[PDB]
Amino acid sequence: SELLVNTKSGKVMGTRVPVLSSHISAFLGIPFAEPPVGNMRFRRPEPKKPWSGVWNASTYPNNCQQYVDEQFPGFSGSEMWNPNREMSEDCLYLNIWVPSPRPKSTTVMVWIYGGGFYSGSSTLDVYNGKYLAYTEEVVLVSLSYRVGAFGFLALHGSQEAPGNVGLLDQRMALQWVHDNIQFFGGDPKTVTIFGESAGGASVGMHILSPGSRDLFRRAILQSGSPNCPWASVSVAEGRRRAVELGRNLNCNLNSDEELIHCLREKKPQELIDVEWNVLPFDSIFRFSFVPVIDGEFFPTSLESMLNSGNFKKTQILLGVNKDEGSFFLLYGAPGFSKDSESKISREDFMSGVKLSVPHANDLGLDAVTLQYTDWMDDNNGIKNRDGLDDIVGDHNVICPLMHFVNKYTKFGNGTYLYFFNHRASNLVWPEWMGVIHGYEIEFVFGLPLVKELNYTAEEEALSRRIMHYWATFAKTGNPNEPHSQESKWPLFTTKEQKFIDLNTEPMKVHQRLRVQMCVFWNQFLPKLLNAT
Amino acid sequence: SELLVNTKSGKVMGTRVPVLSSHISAFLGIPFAEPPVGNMRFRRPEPKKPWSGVWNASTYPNNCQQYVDEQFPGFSGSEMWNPNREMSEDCLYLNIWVPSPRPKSTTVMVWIYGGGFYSGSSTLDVYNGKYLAYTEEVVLVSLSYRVGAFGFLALHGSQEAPGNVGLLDQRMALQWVHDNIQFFGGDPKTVTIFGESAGGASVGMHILSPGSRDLFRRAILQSGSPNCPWASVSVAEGRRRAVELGRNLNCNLNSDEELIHCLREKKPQELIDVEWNVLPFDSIFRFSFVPVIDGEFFPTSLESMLNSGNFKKTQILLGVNKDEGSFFLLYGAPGFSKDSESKISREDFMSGVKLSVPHANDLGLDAVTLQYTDWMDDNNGIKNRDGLDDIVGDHNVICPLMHFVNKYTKFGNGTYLYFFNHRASNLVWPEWMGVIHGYEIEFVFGLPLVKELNYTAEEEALSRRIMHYWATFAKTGNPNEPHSQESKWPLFTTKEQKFIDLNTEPMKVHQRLRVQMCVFWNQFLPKLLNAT
Ligand SMILES: ONCc1nc(CCCCNc2c3c(nc4ccc(Cl)cc24)CCCC3)ccc1O
Ligand SMILES: ONCc1nc(CCCCNc2c3c(nc4ccc(Cl)cc24)CCCC3)ccc1O
Ligand SMILES: *[C@@H]1O[C@H](CO)[C@@H](O)[C@H](O)[C@H]1NC(C)=O
Ligand SMILES: *[C@@H]1O[C@H](CO)[C@@H](O)[C@H](O)[C@H]1NC(C)=O
Ligand SMILES: *[C@@H]1O[C@H](CO)[C@@H](O)[C@H](O)[C@H]1NC(C)=O
Ligand SMILES: *[C@@H]1O[C@H](CO)[C@@H](O)[C@H](O)[C@H]1NC(C)=O
Ligand SMILES: [Cl-]
Repeated sequence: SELLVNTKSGKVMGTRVPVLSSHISAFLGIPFAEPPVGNMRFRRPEPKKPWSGVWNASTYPNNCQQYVDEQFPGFSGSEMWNPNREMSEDCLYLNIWVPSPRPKSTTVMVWIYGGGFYSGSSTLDVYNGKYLAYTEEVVLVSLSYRVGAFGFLALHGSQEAPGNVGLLDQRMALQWVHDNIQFFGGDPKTVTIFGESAGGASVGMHILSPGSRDLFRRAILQSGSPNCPWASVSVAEGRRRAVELGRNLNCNLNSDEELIHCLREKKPQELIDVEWNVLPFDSIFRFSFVPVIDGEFFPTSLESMLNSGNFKKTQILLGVNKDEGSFFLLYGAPGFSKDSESKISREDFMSGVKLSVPHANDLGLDAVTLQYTDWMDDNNGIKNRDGLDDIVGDHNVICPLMHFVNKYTKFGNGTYLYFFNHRASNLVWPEWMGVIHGYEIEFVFGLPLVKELNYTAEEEALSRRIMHYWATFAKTGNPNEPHSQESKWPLFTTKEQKFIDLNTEPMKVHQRLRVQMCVFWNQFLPKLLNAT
Repeated sequence: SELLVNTKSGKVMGTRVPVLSSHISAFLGIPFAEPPVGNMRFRRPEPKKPWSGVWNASTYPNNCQQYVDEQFPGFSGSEMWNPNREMSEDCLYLNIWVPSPRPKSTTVMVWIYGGGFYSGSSTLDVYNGKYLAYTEEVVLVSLSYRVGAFGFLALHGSQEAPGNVGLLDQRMALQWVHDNIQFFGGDPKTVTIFGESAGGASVGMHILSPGSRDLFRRAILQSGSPNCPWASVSVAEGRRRAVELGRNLNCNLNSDEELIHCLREKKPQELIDVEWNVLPFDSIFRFSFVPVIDGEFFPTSLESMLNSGNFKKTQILLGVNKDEGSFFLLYGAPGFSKDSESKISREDFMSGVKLSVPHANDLGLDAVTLQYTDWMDDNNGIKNRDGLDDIVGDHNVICPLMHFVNKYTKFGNGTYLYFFNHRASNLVWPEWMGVIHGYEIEFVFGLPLVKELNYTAEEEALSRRIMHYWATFAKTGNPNEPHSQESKWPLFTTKEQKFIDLNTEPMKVHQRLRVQMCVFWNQFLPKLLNAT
């Protein structure tokens, strides 16, 4: 049949889901690794052993064990990113949408969720892939990987807890796509991985990792990049939090073997319930267990691999939102509220600044501070709040990404930069928060295109042509069509550094995104902190 | 007789000079100290021994031995600043302009010329006092003092050459006014010292120095401050420069007594011809022999005195011109030409900042560089040259002065702060230089009132109300005439820190003069340089 597909590990039976006026096929909850439980917690995935009979793949799988944001109970804006199914350690499954009728050898887009490496689900309504697969005639996969200590606890040296097993999870799913997408009419040669935030850092790290480079063709990165300050740790600091996690749970601490055996007997939510107590600073936009630079998944430092060009050469498409930081100030920084305008007394501004650059010394704090205040109007509660919003956005996403897009372009074969800044009309958060981190994703996944979600006609259009940009990029490596009258989105080149606005107005090209603050962030303050 | 006056040191006979279709009496080249010649070179002045007979005081006196600028031979724009009389170590003479008829007891303003403490004459055309004494009915005095090595060679411990003796020439002239001004109808209880650049710095340092506090009433400072980075040095630097001068002339360098011996046998121009070989770095806006923070004239460091309030509490009148640095880049930094727009390429721009901040470590260099660079336009010749202008303007005048005006206002009895930014219509220099360092002086001294000098009628008005500001402040301690119709120059207060624009247009009030750059130059960069 059409809804029956026979992979190299077993048969699976999908379901005919409707999407706008029509229907397509979906195969949800497909196993791709052996469940990682018991003795297998903190270890590299093992490929799912083959099954007999037909795997019922008609409902979403479980979500992985993860922290559950309860700051705003009932609030859709925060609830929409929480797990929506049961949470098991048995969670390494993927989902495929196939256009109906099944095409032969078509482009494949693998989605990779983010969530700071501490949270995120393959099964959220925002990652519902039926719209984009259908409208742009692509095969859409969305994978899953372990998060928090489950995915990234790291005792380098031990093979029982090496670290980066979450990235190894998503490489196994990619290797599953490589061997089975052809049985869904996916072309294993036209595979595009794409991810947001942690998921975008992840995309970046596969571009860098020699063990992952052959499992895909191209890459999209949204508001995330492999070199972000929150996105990695040294083995030493990785070890330290691993060890202190043992200390919170009154574990034996002499050797990794004893430590891990102690940590493997704890119920999963005992781990989640102390996961934040291992961070070295009072901070915003930092997460406890993240990828390690161990030397195996990452040959050397990310900077050196960028400099030597020791990475995958292909075309990348990538960009950032306008207000990356507003979400993280609302959760961790004083003076900000969901229900107020959040003007910020200057005293809170300093508290906010020291939170945003936890690692800086005093002199660097002053540099960050002088760099972002209007000294004709320092007690202006708005300019301070926008002040902080730009600090955490520029520090944690934008300037890290731009450093990556300049480094990569010296060696890549194509680069398209975007700047998404569309305040949705139906959005739930207050206006001060602007274009929220993560809220480009609705347009990528075509959610403006169903009329029951009450979007304006414009955001629909903008969603349809972002999907086309993404899809066309995934097919041809160029988001523009060759006929297509208007309006070509220019290559990003080392000398001219062009990019485009994603929003409801006619597209405009710009040069040097945030060059001024990014010189501060990528060259100067690094220099200040090294020498002081 | 009106032109014959009996002072405490002897009888003086003056001259009846015409002025603007009237006349007044001037007393020129009046001695106030013993000539500091032979064994008196480098030593503290001694009060002029009383003479017999009548001193023919109708001609200007000699100028001090000083460097002479030959960069543009014949060009009035620079020869305006060079000595216009013969030069001699016998140069310590003041000049008096008395209204006619003689006042009974009227205000006295004492001009203190600048010239980087290396140059300057009381007898320049632009310091002709007849116009302002005539127009605002004040007793105008114009003093002199040794400059460069003659005025500030500094070997602490040695009382044959202590340092600061150029400033002591000033104070001896100041006490001469104290004791004798009453005989010209001046009031020693209403004396206003005022000077420009090196002069303004000096005016500044008499309000610090205890031996000076009681020799005047008020203080006007123009484009100069005691705390200027070029305005002083330590004993250690002052001695090493004294010693390096001896090295440049084959002097005996074992003791000071032999050192100073050797130096007083050298002919004055032999000191001038090597003067500059002694600076520590290839720089701009720095000068060889300047005041020393010795512990006698200056009891402690300038900052401690500013913080502790250890200075004289009075009313000050001070301010700056719009483009203090343009003159100094024309003479010292690559790519500036007098006959060009001096569009600055970027490689010359950073030669510029290095020359501009000679004491900066490299980390300080990038700090300065990124704060004056439009990184969407780094090869914009204009903005680079405009940029470099601001750097040396802000670093050497603007921001030091604002530091002083805020430090002082915490303790004085009235601050009035100005921003001169009128480009004189008949200016000989090219327009890229703007409101050049030193060219408010023509308006202070009323030259636009001379018709043959071809100033615009609007320039005449600005000169007239500038001298009134100056003169009205010199008597009342306040620029304005109370309960009069003209718009009113507001006090500078610690909280609102207001100031006004001097120019042909109706008066504007502004707030915080160049705070953002000044926060950099006054709080952050100094902090950056302490650390390693
Ligand atoms: O901001 N400080 C705290 C803070 N408490 C809460 C309260 C609810 C769960 C607490 N869980 C967390 C803890 C800490 N940091 C966290 C950062 C982001 C997030 Cl979502 C949870 C964190 C550091 C160590 C203590 C726990 C919510 C947000 C929040 O930020
Ligand atoms: O920077 N302007 C002018 C400038 N002229 C020259 C030569 C022309 C006049 C000589 N006298 C000078 C010397 C030195 N530095 C000076 C700085 C400012 C002034 Cl006025 C005169 C200076 C450095 C050591 C050598 C002599 C050389 C370098 C230079 O920079
Ligand atoms: C597949 O699983 C769904 C989920 O409960 C169930 O409703 C459906 O009947 C199952 N189909 C078969 C053929 O087992
Ligand atoms: C990509 O590579 C091909 C062949 O290696 C080359 O001709 C083309 O110019 C490259 N394009 C870019 C944008 O790097
Ligand atoms: C003073 O000097 C001037 C300048 O030469 C001269 O004209 C005048 O007659 C002199 N007066 C006396 C009394 O010597
Ligand atoms: C100056 O001092 C007097 C008393 O000494 C005081 O009444 C007055 O307010 C002060 N003026 C200023 C401008 O500080
Ligand atoms: Cl200009």
